[PDB]
Amino acid sequence: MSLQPLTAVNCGSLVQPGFSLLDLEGDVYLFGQKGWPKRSCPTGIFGVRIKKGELKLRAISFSNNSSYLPPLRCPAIAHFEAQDGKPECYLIHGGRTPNNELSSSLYMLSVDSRGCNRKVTLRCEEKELVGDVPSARYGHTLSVINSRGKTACVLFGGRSYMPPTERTTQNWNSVVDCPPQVYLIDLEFGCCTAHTLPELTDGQSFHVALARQDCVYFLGGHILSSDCRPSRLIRLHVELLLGSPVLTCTILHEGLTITSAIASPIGYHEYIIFGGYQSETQKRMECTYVGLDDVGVHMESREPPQWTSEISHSRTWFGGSLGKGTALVAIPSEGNPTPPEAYHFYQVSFQ
DNA sequence: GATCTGGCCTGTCTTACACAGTGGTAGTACTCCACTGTCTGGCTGTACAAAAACCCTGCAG
Ligand SMILES: [Ca+2]
Repeated sequence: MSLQPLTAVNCGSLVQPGFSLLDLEGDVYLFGQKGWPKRSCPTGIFGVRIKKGELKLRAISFSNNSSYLPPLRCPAIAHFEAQDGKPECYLIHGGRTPNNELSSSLYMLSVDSRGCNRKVTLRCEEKELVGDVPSARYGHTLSVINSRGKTACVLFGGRSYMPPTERTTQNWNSVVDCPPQVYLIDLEFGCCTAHTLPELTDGQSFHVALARQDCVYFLGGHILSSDCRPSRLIRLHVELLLGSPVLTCTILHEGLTITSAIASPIGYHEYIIFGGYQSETQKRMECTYVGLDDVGVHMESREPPQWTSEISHSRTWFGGSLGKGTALVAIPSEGNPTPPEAYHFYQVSFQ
């Protein structure tokens, strides 16, 4: 629980406030970049390295038989555990296009090989969605669950632009909470199913969810319709029966008022929720620790690593999970004139 | 310790971005001075005729 100011040696204008961090098979891969893929790296995905505070960003590449992806803005992420038939998978859907727009498409990502010089080759595959597909949305959450004993995907949350009939020029950029009906997805086949929940009467965004032993727990839960940040955690439990995937839900009395959190898994289930915003302008300073058992969530705090007055006074911030007690956060920087490297970086560590 | 190779640096070539706006100066194409004498067409006192659109009336249905 201590921070360290970094400096990106170069390439300090390709990161945008919304983006994703995926640690898979060693190195960390950043997804989502300001502007369309520059011809430096038509991949649109960067390898990251942290050497003596220096932030180094390398170019990556996919296969020939791989699909090429638009750099989604703030998609949903799922770390599908390494198993048959294809270990290990990263399921993404569906973010916002840098050409400002949504894609209800769903991508599956894996690693291919190495090096031959420690270089990393990747592979992307779209999936047609037999559904009952959820329309395009963003800020939602996708998760993986393993129920008796097969693997399925749970999709819930997020908002979207106006319904297409109500798409109004002067209400175009506005966005309303997508209706609260969860979606169950088999990775194969891409048969998507919709399901209703009589207790989840409202959509929500940016609520970091967690999955464990085919049981899902939603923390956070900021909502537009009521301007509320209901701390109350939401648990649900699914049993994958053929062909009725039975589903149940339940309210928890207490969770936490977190919005767009950064989740670092340190142990197999020792998680720390790092930061976000506790109120509409009041960012969350403190850290929080959650132990995740079949008993459930178990809550505690840690010491908040002292934020230098720069970040502690900065209006907004964000970051991602470098993983394993380590995470990255960024600060919108000022200047006269702008450097224009307007983002400082704090590498934060647990223990 | 020899070898190799992706990734990085230098140098390269290409597409953008401020330079308007303000005053003094000059050539130059377009317009009233005075002097003129003349003509048309509005003005004016009533009386005379000609159109116009209705309102009554009368015959007709
Ligand atoms: Ca210009």
